[PDB]
Amino acid sequence: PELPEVETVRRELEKRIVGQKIISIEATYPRMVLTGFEQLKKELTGKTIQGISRRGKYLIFEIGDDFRLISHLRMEGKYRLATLDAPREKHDHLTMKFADGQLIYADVRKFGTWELISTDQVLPYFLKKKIGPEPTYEDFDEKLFREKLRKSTKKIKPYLLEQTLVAGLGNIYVDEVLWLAKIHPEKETNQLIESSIHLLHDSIIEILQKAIKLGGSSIRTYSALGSTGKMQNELQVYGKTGEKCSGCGAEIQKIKVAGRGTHFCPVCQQK
DNA sequence: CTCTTTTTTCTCG
DNA sequence: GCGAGAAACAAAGA
Ligand SMILES: [Zn+2]
Repeated sequence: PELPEVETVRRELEKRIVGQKIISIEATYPRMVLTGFEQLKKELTGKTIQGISRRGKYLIFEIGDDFRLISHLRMEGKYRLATLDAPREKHDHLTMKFADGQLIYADVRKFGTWELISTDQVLPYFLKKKIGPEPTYEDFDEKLFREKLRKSTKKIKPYLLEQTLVAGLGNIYVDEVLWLAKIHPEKETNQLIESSIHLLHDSIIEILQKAIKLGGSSIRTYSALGSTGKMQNELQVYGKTGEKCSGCGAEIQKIKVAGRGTHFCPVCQQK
């Protein structure tokens, strides 16, 4: 998932599990708990979920007075709320059981991670990760963004994916944002003029807030949290190879940029 | 059968 | 420090 999908999950969890006491925690894949599964089980069993937050693509469960469970879903992680008698599915790894149901984490590729840290360690954790600002008008300052782009000779798509200029874009929304901003993904950032940077900055905020409003991009639904999104119906370029650009009618092309599949319009995003 | 495809963080040179 | 490539892992498609 990217930031809009994780935000969608965050909102659903906030609505459904806040206030629930964790009765037990079980793992069939305990090695994805990077701070130690048995330690987590001992610390969190019997505690109550107080809140769910998000920073960039990270989910943050607020548990008990002092605990923060930092969850990254990476490429394929999925949460679902299930009955206590629900059958095991193949790639289920962890479950938090409550009195009336359970929260199951599944991840086919086993890339996702859990880390248990304390409340006063959350801000240092994300400083160490060097996560950039949230993609909001209030936090994403165009002036610093502009100065960083001016200084660099990185290509814009890989630099955006780093999470350091702004948090939250992954391959789908970086491709969408660069099409909306009319910028080619291989453009060296120190070649961007001020008006392009301004359109890029606003397009990042607008696309991600649109995607959040639509419940993220689900391809497809899965019975999991966040699986009823509608943003996939709004994609202009990602996965649209060979289809016609809605802006000019050129075929959308796919290339590889720094190892990643990259979808763009060659007319609207001049090299 | 092989090769390719689909977030973060490493090695290598 | 950089970029290129790939590991972590599983599955599906050519
Ligand atoms: Zn076009």
